[PDB]
Parts: sequence; structure tokens; C-alpha cells
Amino acid sequence: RSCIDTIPKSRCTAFQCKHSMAYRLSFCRKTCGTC
Repeated sequence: RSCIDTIPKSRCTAFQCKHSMAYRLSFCRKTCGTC
């Protein structure tokens, strides 16, 4: 189970991490903690 972020965490900030899953889905996989 290997996933990698491919976004600026900046985008998956606390404000979009639990708001913009569009990043926190599989863009900020680890970065947020969703993969």
C-alpha cells in the first residue's frame, strides 16, 4: 500500500484538507493522511 502526494500541502492546508478532499483525496495522500 504505497501512495505519494503530488500536490503542495499548501493546498491541503487545514482549510482544504478536511474541506477540499479534491486535494486530501489522493493528491495529498500522505500529506494530509488519507491514503
